[PDB]
Amino acid sequence: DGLTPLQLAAKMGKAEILKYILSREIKEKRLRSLSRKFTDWAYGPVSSSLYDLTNVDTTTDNSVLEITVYNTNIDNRHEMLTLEPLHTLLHMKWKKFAKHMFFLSFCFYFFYNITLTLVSYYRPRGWLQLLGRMFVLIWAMCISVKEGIAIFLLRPSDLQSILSDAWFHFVFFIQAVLVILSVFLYLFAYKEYLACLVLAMALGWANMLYY
Amino acid sequence: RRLKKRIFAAVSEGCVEELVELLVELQELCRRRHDEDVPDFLMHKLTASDTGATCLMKALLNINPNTKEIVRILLAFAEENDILGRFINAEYTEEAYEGQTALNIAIERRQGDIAALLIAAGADVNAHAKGAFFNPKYQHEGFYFGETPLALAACTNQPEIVQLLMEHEQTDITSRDSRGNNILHALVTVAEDFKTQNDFVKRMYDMILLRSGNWELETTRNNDGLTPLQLAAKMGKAEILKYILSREIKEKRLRSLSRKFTDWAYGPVSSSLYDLTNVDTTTDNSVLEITVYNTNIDNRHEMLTLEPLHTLLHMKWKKFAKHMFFLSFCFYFFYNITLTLVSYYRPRGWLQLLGRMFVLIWAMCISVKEGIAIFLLRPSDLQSILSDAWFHFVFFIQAVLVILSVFLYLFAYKEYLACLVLAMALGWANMLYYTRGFQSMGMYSVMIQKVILHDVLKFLFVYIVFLLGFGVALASLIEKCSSYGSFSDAVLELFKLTIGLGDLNIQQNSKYPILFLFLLITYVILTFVLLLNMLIALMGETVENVSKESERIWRLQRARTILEFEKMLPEWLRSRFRMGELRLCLRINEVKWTEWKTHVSF
Amino acid sequence: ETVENVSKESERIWRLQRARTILEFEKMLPEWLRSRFRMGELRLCLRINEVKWTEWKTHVSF
Repeated sequence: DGLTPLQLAAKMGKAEILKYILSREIKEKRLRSLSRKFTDWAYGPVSSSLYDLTNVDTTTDNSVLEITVYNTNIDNRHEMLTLEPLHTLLHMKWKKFAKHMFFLSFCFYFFYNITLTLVSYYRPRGWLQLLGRMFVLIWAMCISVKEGIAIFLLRPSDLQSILSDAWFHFVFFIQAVLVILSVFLYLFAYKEYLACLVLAMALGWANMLYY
Repeated sequence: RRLKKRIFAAVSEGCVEELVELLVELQELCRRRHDEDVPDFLMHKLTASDTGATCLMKALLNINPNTKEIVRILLAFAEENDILGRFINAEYTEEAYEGQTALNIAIERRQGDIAALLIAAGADVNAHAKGAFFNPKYQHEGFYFGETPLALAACTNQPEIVQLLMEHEQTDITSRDSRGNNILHALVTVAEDFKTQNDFVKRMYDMILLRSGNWELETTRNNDGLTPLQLAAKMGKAEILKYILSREIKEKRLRSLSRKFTDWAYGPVSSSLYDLTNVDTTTDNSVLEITVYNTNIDNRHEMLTLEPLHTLLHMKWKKFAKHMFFLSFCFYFFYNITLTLVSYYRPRGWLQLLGRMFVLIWAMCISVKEGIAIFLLRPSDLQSILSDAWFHFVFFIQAVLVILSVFLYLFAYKEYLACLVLAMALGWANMLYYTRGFQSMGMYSVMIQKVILHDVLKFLFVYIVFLLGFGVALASLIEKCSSYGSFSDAVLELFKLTIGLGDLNIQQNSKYPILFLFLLITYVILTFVLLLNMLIALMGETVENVSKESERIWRLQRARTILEFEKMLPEWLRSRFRMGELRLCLRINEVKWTEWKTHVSF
Repeated sequence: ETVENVSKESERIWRLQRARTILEFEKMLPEWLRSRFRMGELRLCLRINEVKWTEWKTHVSF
């Protein structure tokens, strides 16, 4: 299956073996390349070290951090993530860019829901609702194609039965296809568009709790 | 360029033949001189240029089990070139590790006999490792020990090296660092507030004070002006505070250092005299004031439950503070009663002025008192913690409300009734603060604060999203002419439906009544069954966490009331100190039955 | 009973949800402007530093 023993312990969830392998420190010479934790200096309680990242980073295709985060059939994932050099890697990758990207996506979804509510409320039962209706249309198209790719990538259909993050992709895709179907029914002659618009508007605020 | 790397690898390897052959090579290099200078060029070739580390320091960072001959012949090589006097006190030059000598690393690397050889060869003990690493901004950014070799040997649990240092003549014990802290402050900052199986720092502080045998170590204020007792009170160190506040030593010539003179004992009944040089509000800054107004600790009740703080708070309570608290409660009760009578029995005169003047003057007094108490609160960080930051705000808001309403009554505007009735509605919710006096009521008045700040605000921050979403989703599809008129009415109907009033009639003026009924049923299932009962379960968890514990917070609220009323008393008629001198020497007596039972039981 | 079983534990699940958010946004970043690797070679050799006060307390306490 193309797995390093480190990756196999990460797949099957073996905390003590992973702790030993991720911090392997041997002092005597001619056994130095086997070690992975070169300690630089120490002064009482403050110490500083160099860890190896041959597998424990997302630079490769399959990797230890990716396996131990996307793994679902174990129950000691926090006990495996709370140890170096996975924890500070997640922390540095958070405070480098991911906080800014999360806040950006949150502001875009907030503006999308605000314009959807204003369009679906201040309706004459034009000249300004197109300015904003195009934005709702293009961000609905973006969200549905993103959720469609993320669902079609979910091939084996077994990870849905576990709680972790299998629901919000479905609800985002359902809201996007609802607002797309409602603007199509508005462009056609049928006046049953109000139900499929108001269901999208009611779901668009229950989407926000994910943020 | 070649030799420096060779001997720096040789001192890390430990091969002594390489050491002596580069020794005689450098000796030939420094007997045939290029006529620049011998000693500083010897130091330049021996030491690194970027960091300042010596071969001695590089040997000491890389301690091998055969380093004794290495350091012996290295100091011998420094002796033959008579460079040892300005060599053994070498130090780093970078700004992070500035001034760190080889003696510090000899002490830190647990090498007692090597450190004894280092101090025997004439090292410097008055060093100050004043780098930015040694005193960082916070705790988890470095290692603080007082940048003194004696203090480092103290905090790193090396009592024989402490004994070797305090017997030496040049080691000035009370020398303060860049922070202004001596060895006792260093031990307090190192000390741990959890009673483990062993605490070396208390025995270290004990033996250091017993070896010094005089009061100048205890009395030296730091740069922030703190006794070590006050520093332990500031940082919250319970065992160190317990040892210092009851220090009892029996043998003579160590008697002035003690603070607990026991008078007599008879079985379990004992009687003692404690000292009150710092543990009283007579000074400006003080231990009791610090350990009560301290906010960033969580063992304040464990620090207050020990003598002579507890009986001092008890005596200061039952002397005057109960009477002053009851007096303030009666005045606030009369103020609220007259405010309610004035704001109720209104003709929409001849008697409401008699009482309206009293409301006006007590409103002025309360607002200027709360304004002084808020303007004294300068740094604006203590508000984020629960303790007593709210009631000053609510008292000031009620006072400015009743003042603004009587001003609007004296003017021509008739919008005064809202700003009067808000003051009247707030004046009774103010009264629950006066339920901190009893025991079975303060634990009911702090639970409102805990539940409001933890659960109800979070639940409303979630629930407002559902309310807005379903309010727009129901007010959108109502065909215009009914009941679900606009957004400012559908949310009223949904709040009535959430609290259990109103109606759920299907016959509405909509285009899709099945969809309208489905949205209403989804809202009732989402909030009436799921969310509100989940809030009830979380509030049950909060009440279970609080009611086992909050006697501590009631005692703390009462102690803050003690110190605030004592500050409110003036210096005139403060004839309520404790005891004449023997140093005020407060007298207590007590019963210790269980320790007496276990001691007589053997 | 369910809320009592969850609220003592679910900090783990919040940390796990945040870590899944990290890796999903890192997958959403393209290879272009992925100049955010860790450290030059010495094998990438990531450098950390830390404070271990309690094990230091128990070790210096003997």
